[PDB]
Amino acid sequence: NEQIPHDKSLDNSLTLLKEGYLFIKNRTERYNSDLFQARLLGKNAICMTGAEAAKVFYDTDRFQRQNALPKRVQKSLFGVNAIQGMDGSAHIHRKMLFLSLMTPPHQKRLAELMTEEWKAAVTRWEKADEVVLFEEAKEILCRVACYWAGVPLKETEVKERADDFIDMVDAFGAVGPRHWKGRRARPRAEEWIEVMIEDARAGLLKTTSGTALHEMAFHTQEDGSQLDSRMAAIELINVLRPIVAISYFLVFSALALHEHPKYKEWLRSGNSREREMFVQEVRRYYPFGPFLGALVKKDFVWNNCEFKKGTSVLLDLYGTNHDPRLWDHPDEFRPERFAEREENLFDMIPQGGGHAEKGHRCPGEGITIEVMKASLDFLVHQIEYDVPEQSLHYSLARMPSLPESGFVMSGIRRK
Amino acid sequence: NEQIPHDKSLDNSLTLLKEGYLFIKNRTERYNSDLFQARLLGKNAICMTGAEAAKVFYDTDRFQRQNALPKRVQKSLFGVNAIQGMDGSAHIHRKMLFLSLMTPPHQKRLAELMTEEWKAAVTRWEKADEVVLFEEAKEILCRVACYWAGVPLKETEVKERADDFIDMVDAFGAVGPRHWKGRRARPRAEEWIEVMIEDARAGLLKTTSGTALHEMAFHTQEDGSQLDSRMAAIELINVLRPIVAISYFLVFSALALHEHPKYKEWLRSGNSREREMFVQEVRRYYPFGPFLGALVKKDFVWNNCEFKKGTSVLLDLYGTNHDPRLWDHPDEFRPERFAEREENLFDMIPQGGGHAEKGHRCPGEGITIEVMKASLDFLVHQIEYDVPEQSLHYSLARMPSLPESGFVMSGIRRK
Amino acid sequence: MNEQIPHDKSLDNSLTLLKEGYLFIKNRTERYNSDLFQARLLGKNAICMTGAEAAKVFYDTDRFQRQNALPKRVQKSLFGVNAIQGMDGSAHIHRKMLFLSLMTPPHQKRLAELMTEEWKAAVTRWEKADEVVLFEEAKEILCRVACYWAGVPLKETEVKERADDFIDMVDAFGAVGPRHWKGRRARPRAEEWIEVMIEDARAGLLKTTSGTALHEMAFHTQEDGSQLDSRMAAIELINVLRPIVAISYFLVFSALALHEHPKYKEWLRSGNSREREMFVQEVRRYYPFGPFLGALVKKDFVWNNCEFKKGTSVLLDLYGTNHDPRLWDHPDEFRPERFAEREENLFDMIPQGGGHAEKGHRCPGEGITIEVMKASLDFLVHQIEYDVPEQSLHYSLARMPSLPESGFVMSGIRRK
Amino acid sequence: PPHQKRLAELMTEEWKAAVTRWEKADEVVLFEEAKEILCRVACYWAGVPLKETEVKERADDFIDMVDAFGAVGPRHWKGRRARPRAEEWIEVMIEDARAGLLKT
Ligand code: HEM
Ligand code: HEM
Ligand code: HEM
Ligand SMILES: CCCCCCCCCCCCCCCC(=O)O
Ligand SMILES: CCCCCCCCCCCCCCCC(=O)O
Ligand SMILES: CCCCCCCCCCCCCCCC(=O)O
Repeated sequence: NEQIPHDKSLDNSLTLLKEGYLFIKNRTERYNSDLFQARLLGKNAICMTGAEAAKVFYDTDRFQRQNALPKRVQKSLFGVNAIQGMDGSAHIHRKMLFLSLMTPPHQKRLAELMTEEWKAAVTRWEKADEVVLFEEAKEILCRVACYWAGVPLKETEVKERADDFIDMVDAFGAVGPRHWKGRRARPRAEEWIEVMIEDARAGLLKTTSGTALHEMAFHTQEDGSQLDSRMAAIELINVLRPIVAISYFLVFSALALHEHPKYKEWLRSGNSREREMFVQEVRRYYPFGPFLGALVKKDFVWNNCEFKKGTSVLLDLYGTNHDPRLWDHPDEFRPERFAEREENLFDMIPQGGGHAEKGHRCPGEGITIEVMKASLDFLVHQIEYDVPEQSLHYSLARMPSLPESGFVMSGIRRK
Repeated sequence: NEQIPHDKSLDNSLTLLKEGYLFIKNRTERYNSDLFQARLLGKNAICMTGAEAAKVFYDTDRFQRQNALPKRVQKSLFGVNAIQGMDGSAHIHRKMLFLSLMTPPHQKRLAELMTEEWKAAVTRWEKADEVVLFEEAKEILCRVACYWAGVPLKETEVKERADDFIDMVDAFGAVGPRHWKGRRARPRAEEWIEVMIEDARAGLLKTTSGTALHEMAFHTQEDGSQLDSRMAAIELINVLRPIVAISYFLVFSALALHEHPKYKEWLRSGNSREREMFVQEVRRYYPFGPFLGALVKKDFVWNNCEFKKGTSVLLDLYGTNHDPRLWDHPDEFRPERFAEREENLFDMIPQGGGHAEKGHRCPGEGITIEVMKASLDFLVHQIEYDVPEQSLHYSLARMPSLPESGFVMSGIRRK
Repeated sequence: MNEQIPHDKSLDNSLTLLKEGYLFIKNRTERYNSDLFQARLLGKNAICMTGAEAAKVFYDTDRFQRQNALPKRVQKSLFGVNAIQGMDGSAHIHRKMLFLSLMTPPHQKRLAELMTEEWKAAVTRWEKADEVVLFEEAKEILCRVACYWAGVPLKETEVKERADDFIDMVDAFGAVGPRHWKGRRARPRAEEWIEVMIEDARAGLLKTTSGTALHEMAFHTQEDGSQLDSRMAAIELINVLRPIVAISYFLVFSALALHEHPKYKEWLRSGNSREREMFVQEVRRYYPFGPFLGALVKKDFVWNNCEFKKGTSVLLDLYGTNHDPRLWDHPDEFRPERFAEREENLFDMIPQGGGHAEKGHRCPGEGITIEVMKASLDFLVHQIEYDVPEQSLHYSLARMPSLPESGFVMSGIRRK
Repeated sequence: PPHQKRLAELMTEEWKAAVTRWEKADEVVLFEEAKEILCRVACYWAGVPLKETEVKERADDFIDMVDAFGAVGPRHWKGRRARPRAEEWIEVMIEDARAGLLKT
C-alpha cells in the first residue's frame, strides 16, 4: 500500500548476517530506490542510502537515537545507556566532554606517542621471524591510549586489556561465540575502570586535569551532578576502546599499500598532504561501520515516503561511501580523489555525518586520521619488510571485516 | 482448636532430610490420620495424604501456589517466579503455552527421536566394556529435547548442558554440595538460553513456529506483552530440563525389568498395551516427586480440620501412590494392576493430580509415558545385555532417588 | 568561621595519607601544635582530631553520626554494605545488643579455652616441622575456633580458603590496587557462603543452637519484629567471624613483643593472669591496627574554638591518642607495667574504639580479643620453647593494617 | 623394639592431638586420617623432611603404590605413576645427605 519498495522476507536479519556491508546496497540496487522497507532486527524498518538520506538522518528534530538499536549492541560495543543512545541537550552536553578530549592538541599528542612506539618496536621486530600488524597495533594503541588518558596499565595486563577492547569491537555485528566474547569482555573492562573512577573521586588515585580519566571522573551533567561511577567508566571505555579499534584501519592501510604499490613511492615523494589523501581513501574504501540506526521522532515525509513516529531507520554508511553519484569509480582505491576536495559532511560518512557538536558523528575522527597518518609514515619511511604468503582476503559478510592474515610481516629491517 | 495430630518436634525439617519419601507416610501411619500438623521448611504446616486430600489440594479456590515453597526450590529446580508459583488466570494462560507443546503429536515426535537415538547407540555400546544407562539417557534426552525444541546444541557441549540440567534436578531435595551444584547450574543454563531468546527476537536466530524455542520467545501474556527474555528462558528450561529428568524413570524401568524378569517375555509377547502398564507401574512404584506444597487461600474445614488462611500444606505424592486403600499390594511392582483401568485423576499422582488445564498437574505426563514406552521397547526387543555386579540400591531418603550404579550394562549385542 | 583552626591546603592529602598511614594525623597535629586541623581527605572536606577529649566529643551521638561517613570502599571490603558500622539511632543500639549478647564473659571464656586446646594440639605438628609462621597458624586456628563456637560448619578442606578470605578482607581496608581488590573479591565469596547457611537455618534444614552466633543472627528480629534480610544476617555474622580471625595481627605483635623485650618472659612466667592482661593491654596500645575512625557532624556545634558544621567529615585518630604523651608516660615505649593499678578510662585507651559499647560503636569484641590474646600469650610462655631465626620482623607504620613482614616465623619448636 | 616403641608413642601423641580437630568436624574418614598421620610420623621418625603442604600428596603417593599391587587398569596405573615421583623425591635427599647438604 505504498510506492516505497518493500522486502517482505521474514528472515532478513539472517540475510543481513549473510550479506553484511552489502545488505542495504544490494537491495537499493535491486529496488532502484534510495530507500526500501524491511523487517530487520525485530523492527519494521526503512533502510536508506545516499548523502541526501544522511542529511535527513541527522535532522535531530526528525530522528532520535534512544531505543534505536537492540540491547545486544549496548551490551557488547557501546555500553548500556551511554552517549550513543542519548538525545536532546543532555546528549550535546555529554558530547562536549568527548569533543574536549579529542581536539587537535590531543590528536597530535596521540599520534606522537604512536610514532615513538612504532620506532621502538623495530628492534624487537628485527629479531622476530614474523609479526602480525593487527596484534602489534592493538597492544601499542592500548598502551598509548591508557598512558595518554592517565589510566594505569601494567605490562602484565596489556595483552588482556587490549584483547578485551578488541573483543568488544569484533562482536558488534556477530552472533554466537564471537558476539559472546564481547559480552564477557565488557563487564571486566567496566569493573576495571570503575575502580579507578571511585579511587580518583576519593583522591586515592592520582589524576591530571585535562586527561580523559580525570575529565570523566569529575564531569558534571546539566544538573551539576557527576556521572554514576559505572557510567563514568562506561564513557571512558567509549574513549579507550575505539582508539584500540583503529587497529582495523591500520591493517587496511597497510593492505592498501601492499595491493597498490604505486602509491608507496608517491607517499615518499610527498608529505602530509599525500598521507592524508591516502588515509581518507582507506576510510572511504574499506569496510568498518555498516549502518547506523535511529527512530523517527515525529511524523514526516521525505522522498515520497511517509516516516511514521517510532519506526526504525537504518542509514547505509558503506553504500553512501561507495555511491557512484558522489564518488567516481567508487569501488577503486584512488587516494587522488581527495586532492583538492571540498569539505562535505554527508558524502563521506565512515565515522558518521553532520556536525559532531550537533549530532552523534564520531568525535574521534581527527584522532583516527592523525594516528593513521603517523602509522602510515612509519610503514613508508622507517622500515622495509616482506609480506609473506598469507590469506590477505577480508570478508564483507563479516562485521567488522578484517583480513584473515592480519597483515603478517617478515624480514623487517630498519631503513 | 484443632485437636488434630501434631508432631511437636522442632527438628522436623532435618527429619524430613533423613526419612525423605517416607516422612509423611511414617507419620500418617503413626497418627492413624490422613493429616497431621508439623513445623516444616520454616512454616507451620499440615501434611496430608490420600486421593481425597489430593482432591482438596487441587481446589484452586482453597489453595494457592504463590509463596508455598522456600526460595531454594526456585533457585535450583524451577526458576524464580516461573509457572510453578503462579495462580489464577495468569497461570492458566501460561499453562496453555506448555500444553500446546506437549500434545500427542509432540509426544509421538519425541518418542520417535528417542527410538532413533537408542538404535544408533548400539554400535557404540557393542564396542564398550560397560555402559551406564543414566549417563547415556541424560545425553540422548538432552540432544533429543534440544533438537525437537529448536535449541542449537553443539556436540562439544552436550555433556555439560545435560549435566547442568541433571544438577538442577538432583538438587531440589538436597542440602550442601549436592544442592549447590544446582544453584550454580541454573544461572549457566538461564544465561545460555536467554541469549537464544534475544537473538530469536532480533531475527538473528532462526526459529520454527510450533517448536518450544519459538513459542516461548514470542508468547504473549494476557496483556498482549511478551515475557522478559529471562522469564522466557526460564520457562523454556522448564521444558528442556524435565525431559532430561526422564533419565530417572528410564533407569528405574531397566531396574524393574532386571528385578522382575517374568515381565520381559510378557512384554515380548505383548504390544503397546503391555508397555503402557509396565511404564505406568514404574511411575507409581518408584520414587521421584516426594510431595507438593501449597498455601491455604481461604479459611475452610475438611476432614474435621480447620485450615486457616496462609498455612502451608504438603500433599504426599509418594504415599498416595502407595496407598493400600487405592492400590492392592501397594509395595509390590505389579504392572497387571493397570489392565483395563478407568481414568482416575487423584489415585495416581506421580506427576501431580487433577486437570493439567485447570491446575498445576504436569503437562509433560504424556511425553514422559511415550518416551518411557519407546525406551522400554528398545531394551526389550533391540538388544541383549548383562547386568554385572553393581549396587542397584536406591535410597528412599535421597530426594530425588536413583539406583547408585545407574544400571551399568555390559556385554551389549544387537538382536 | 574557622580561619583560626589550622588548615592543610594540599590537594593530594589522600595520597599522602596512604604513604604516611598511622602517622598522617599525628604528624600534622604535632606540626600545627593543635588537636585539630582541616584537610581534604577521601573526597570530603574533613577535620582531623586526636586526644582523649576529642574522643569524648566524637562519641557524642547527638553531635556525630556514622551513616555516609566513610567511602563505600570500606563497606565493599571490611564491613559490608549497610551493616552495623554505618547505623545510627535506636536501630543501631538494637543490633548492637545482638553483637554484645554473643561477646559476654562466658563467650570470652569459651573462645579463649577453645584457643588453648588448639595451641596445645598444634605442638605435635610444630615439633615435626622445620619452620612455622605464627600468622598463618593463627588465622587457621582462629577460623576453625570461630566457626565451631558460632555453630558455622567448616570442612577441613576449606579451612585455609575461608581463613584467607577473612584476612583478605581485613588486609584490604586501608589499601589501594591489588591488595584492596583481594578483599573486594573475598567479601562476595564469604557473604554467599554464609547466606546459604542463613537460608538453610531459617528453613530448618541446618541445625542451629540457641545462644550461638549463627542461630542468633539468623533469627534476630529488628525493632519492628521483622527478621534481617538473609544477606544482611550473613553480613553481620561475618562481622563476628572475620574480626575473630583478625586477632592474628595482635597475636603476632604479642610474640613480636616477647621477642623484642625478652625481660618480660620471666616476668610473665613468674606471674599470673594479672601480668598477662597487662602485657596484652600494652600490645593493643603500642602496636598499630586501627588507624582512625570516621563520622559525619550530625548537627552544628562548637568545640575547641572550632565550628563543626553539619555534614562535614571528622576523623578521630586512634593511633595518636594511644601514643599521646599527655596520657601515657614514654608512649613510644613498650611498658606493660604502665597498666598496673591503671584507672579504667574509656577515652585514653581506644585501640578498638572509645566510649560505651552499649551506647556507641565501640568494638564489642574487646573482651574476646583480650581473653584470646592472654591465652595465646600463656601458651607461648609456658607450653613450648622455640627459636626466632633470621627474618624480617619489620612492620611499617605506613601500611594499613600493619604486620611484621615475616609473620614471626618460628623454628626448633619443642614442648616444655 | 626401641624403634617399635618410638613409632607407637609418636602415633599416640598424634591421635591425641587429632581429637581437638575431630571434635569440630562433622565426619572423619579413619583411612584418610590414618594415612596422613602415619606419613608424618614415619617421615619424622626416619629423619625425612616433610613440609605440611605436601603431607597429603606424599601420603597419597604412598597408598597409590600399595593399592596398585593386585590391580589392573587405572588403579594399577596410579601406583605406576606415584613410584617415580616418590623415588625422585627421596633420591634427592640421599644425594644431599651424601654431600652433607642435608642433616641426618
Ligand atoms: C577506527 C575508527 C573509527 C570509526 C570507523 C568510528 C566510527 C564511528 C561511528 C560509525 C559512530 C556512530 C556515529 C553516529 O551515530 O552518527 C561513532 C561514534 C562515536 N565514536 Fe567513533 N569511530 C572510530 C574511532 C573513534 C575513536 C578513536 C574514538 C575515541 C577517541 C571514537 C569515539 C566515538 C564516540 C564517543 C562516539 C559516539 C558519538 C556520539 O554518539 O555522539 N571513535 N564512531
Ligand atoms: C520425569 C518425569 C516427570 C515427573 C515425575 C514430573 C513431575 C512433576 C510434578 C510433581 C509437578 C508438580 C505438579 C503440581 O504442582 O501439581 C510437575 C510439574 C510440571 N512439569 Fe513435570 N514431571 C515429569 C516430566 C516432565 C516433562 C518431561 C516436562 C516437560 C516436557 C514436564 C513439565 C512440567 C511443567 C511445565 C510443570 C509445571 C506445571 C504447572 O505448574 O502448571 N514435566 N511435574
Ligand atoms: C574478637 C574479635 C572481634 C569482634 C567479634 C569484633 C566486633 C566488632 C563489631 C561488631 C564492631 C561494630 C560495632 C559498632 O558499630 O557498634 C566492631 C568495631 C570496631 N572494632 Fe572490633 N571486633 C573484634 C576485634 C577487634 C580488634 C582486634 C580490633 C583492633 C584494631 C578491633 C577494632 C575495632 C574498631 C576500631 C571498631 C570501630 C569502632 C568504632 O567505630 O567506634 N576489633 N568490632
Ligand atoms: C547484525 C548486527 C547489527 C549491526 C550493528 C551495527 C552497529 C553500528 C555501530 C558501528 C560503529 C563502528 C565501530 C568502530 C569502533 C568504535 O567506535 O568502537
Ligand atoms: C527439601 C524438601 C524438598 C522441597 C520440595 C520439593 C518439591 C519439588 C518436587 C518436584 C518433583 C519433580 C521434579 C522432576 C522434573 C523436573 O525436572 O521438573
Ligand atoms: C583509607 C583508610 C580506611 C579507613 C579506616 C576504616 C576503619 C579502621 C578501623 C577498623 C579496624 C578493625 C580491623 C580488625 C577487625 C575487623 O576485621 O573488623
